[PDB]
Amino acid sequence: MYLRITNIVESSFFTKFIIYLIVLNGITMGLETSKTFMQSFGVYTTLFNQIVITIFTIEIILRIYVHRISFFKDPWSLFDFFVVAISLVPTSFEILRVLGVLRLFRLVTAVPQMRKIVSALISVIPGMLSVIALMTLFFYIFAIMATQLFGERFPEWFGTLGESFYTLFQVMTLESWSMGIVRPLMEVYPYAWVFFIPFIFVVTFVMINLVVAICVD
Amino acid sequence: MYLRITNIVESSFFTKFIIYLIVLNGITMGLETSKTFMQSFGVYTTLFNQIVITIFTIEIILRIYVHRISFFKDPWSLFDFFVVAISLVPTSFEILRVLGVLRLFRLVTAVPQMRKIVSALISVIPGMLSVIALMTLFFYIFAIMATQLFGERFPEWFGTLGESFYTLFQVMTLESWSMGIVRPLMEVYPYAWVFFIPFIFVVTFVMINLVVAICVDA
Amino acid sequence: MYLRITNIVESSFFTKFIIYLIVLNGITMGLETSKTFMQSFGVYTTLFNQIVITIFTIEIILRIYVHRISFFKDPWSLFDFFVVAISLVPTSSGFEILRVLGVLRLFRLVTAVPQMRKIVSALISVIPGMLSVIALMTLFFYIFAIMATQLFGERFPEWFGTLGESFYTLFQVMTLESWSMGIVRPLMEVYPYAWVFFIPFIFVVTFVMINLVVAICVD
Amino acid sequence: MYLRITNIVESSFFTKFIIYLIVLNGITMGLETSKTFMQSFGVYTTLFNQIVITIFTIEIILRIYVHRISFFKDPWSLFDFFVVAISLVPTSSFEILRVLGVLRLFRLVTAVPQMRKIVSALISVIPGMLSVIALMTLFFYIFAIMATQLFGERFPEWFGTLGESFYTLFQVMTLESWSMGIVRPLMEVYPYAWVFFIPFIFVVTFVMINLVVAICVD
Repeated sequence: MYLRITNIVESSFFTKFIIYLIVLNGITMGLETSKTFMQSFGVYTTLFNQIVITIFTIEIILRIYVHRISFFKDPWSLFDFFVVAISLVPTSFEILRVLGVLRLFRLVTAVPQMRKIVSALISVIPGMLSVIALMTLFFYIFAIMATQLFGERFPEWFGTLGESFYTLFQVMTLESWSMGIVRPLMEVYPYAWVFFIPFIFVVTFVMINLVVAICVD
Repeated sequence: MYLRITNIVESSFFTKFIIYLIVLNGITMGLETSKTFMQSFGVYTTLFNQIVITIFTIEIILRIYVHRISFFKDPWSLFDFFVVAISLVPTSFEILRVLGVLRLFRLVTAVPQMRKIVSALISVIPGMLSVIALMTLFFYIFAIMATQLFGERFPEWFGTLGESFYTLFQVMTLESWSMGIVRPLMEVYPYAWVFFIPFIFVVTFVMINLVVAICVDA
Repeated sequence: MYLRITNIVESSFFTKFIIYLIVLNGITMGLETSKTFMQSFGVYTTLFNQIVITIFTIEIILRIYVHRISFFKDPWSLFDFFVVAISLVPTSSGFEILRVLGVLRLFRLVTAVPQMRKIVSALISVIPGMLSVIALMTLFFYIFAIMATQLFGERFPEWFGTLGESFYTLFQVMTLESWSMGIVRPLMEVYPYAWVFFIPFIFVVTFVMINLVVAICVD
Repeated sequence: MYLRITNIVESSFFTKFIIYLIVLNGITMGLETSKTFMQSFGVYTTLFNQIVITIFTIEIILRIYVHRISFFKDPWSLFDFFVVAISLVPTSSFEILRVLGVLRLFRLVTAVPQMRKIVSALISVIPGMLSVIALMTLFFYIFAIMATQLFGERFPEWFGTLGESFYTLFQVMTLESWSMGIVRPLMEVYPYAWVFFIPFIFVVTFVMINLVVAICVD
């Protein structure tokens, strides 16, 4: 019976079908948003999710036996598997349902062309780790400082290695960094800009290089 | 009578005179802006609009007879047709009068060099369709996620897949995303930062490669 | 006697000396910022300023005769010339902003200096390959600045009361600065579909902005 | 004794050990961030800091005698030297050195190699920019000067001093709340103020671009 089921999972019919449910549950998950709607046909819908999830589980279960050890070294179906397993994680923390919406990323898994444009991006990740690790330590060394400078008067923003990491990141984005965060800060600590215009130059400079680093390909 | 209009239509003056009329009315419509202007000379103007509106029909009719099928596979001319039809609709939704202003774009269509710099731009879109579509899926899988997260206390921003799409887009543009959206939210949802800091990395990450792609895809 | 003064103007030191005065006027203009400075040394200071402008007119005049028809074919010296002439114009006859643009003669630093003359000149050469684009933008702006004004100028005169205000506001949206909270979401209170206007504009104007650089790393 | 400390300094483990200890106090200082932590094992900590502060003194003294002048031509070792002396300077009587004590966590880049590199790569890009930077600085200067004696009158918070102007300009340069926050206000009082800031913005933005392509060209 082994060679029987082998024909099912990868038929032209199957993949398009899994894809189909994906776009469907994709849609279906997009409708499960409307409140007007659910009072009319809400039940009609909710079933289909488990359906897709079960099929996607069947798909995910089938995809398992035929490949055996082969299924468990691929990002995509494991993705789907999580995406399915997440989506399989029973209907009641509640985000699995939500990450169940990632099962609409199974669209990325079940559909070609998507798989490619995705993998093309990642190939760039390796050349940046040198830079990223720098950033995280860089942010961290600063997450330590901001906290023990500005946590005095500004506990919302720099009270915590957490909040300082947050607020710093926001300044990195240059979002309300001045009017929203620094000009306030400078009211209490007249010399704060010596921390931030540099933080801004530095992190501004670095981020750029990472890109030139990218345009190495 | 066939071969008559073809030399007119394909004449240097034709190209140059159509272009002439455009620049005329482009000015004219920047004038239809002043209220100061219209209660005095509204008459003189509105007419010239119906005037220009008419000639360009001839041109399009002439260019139609002259190219026949050659015209309606011409983006530049196809555009022309549409951007013409809009302005002809009678004088009273009132937005059409306004869309009547789009007619200043045939200036891109009718003038050489313009057809070209634009075509250069559009031609890049094919290398992007893959990404946009991913984004759109990404945004959607996420506007879905955000909406089935934040619409209770924050119906203004995330009440609808729409405002979520919008807000996400707004967050995407990075305009007031933290002080304005994440920090309020965090007044109520302390770990909201785990949703938006990643969406921000990803939606940003993706946008990046896309540009080196352009500079690299050449 | 012509070649006498001619050899002088083009001396290594002359070049070295004009460059010098620029930096002087550069600084002296920088201390007239402090009221402390002036209430002590308003006398001491203001006097020193007429000195340089005349000299810079002199250089400009010398550079004129020594070069004749050639001087007013020199941007830098013309710059200088105006920058000097700008800097030359009297202290009260009209509007009072002229005293200041003399500070552009501190751009004469860019004019008198060789390595600076260059880096500045390096930037400019990029322009020929882009003119194609800016003009499209400029047009693009015009076509949109027009629409917004006769759309949102009824209710939003601060931002869109005038084709001017619209250009401004459109420009602001372009930078994505407070574009949503500050402008689009407001608009949307009265005109609910405005996002259909701006998301594309934001889509398009941003797009155009991108291609223009690849063109640069192409030139 | 000359040769005794030499194998230690350039040994794999010493390198790994200093490197190791770095990760320790780094964690330790990251815990010196938590107010929570300091009252239980702060002793364990504040002490361990002198522990770390003392051990690391050995290393630099070792590396110095071992390298003598070879030490003070190593940017990387010089930093090591500089960033240590700071951590040694006492607890009283402006209090920020204590805070600067946290910079000794950058030695993780120095003692470790591929970090020494990524740093040098970024730095290497900088020289092709001095021509630019200097212009900026001059440009800013010619412009920061102009602004202060204009708007320090009605808007002294932003432009009362050549300094606040520099700050505000860089803020305008970074484009944060530059419009709603600064120019539109200015225009309520100085109707034509808008003529100054769009140019600084084009230019200073312009300059910044070349600097990238200048970089992406280098």
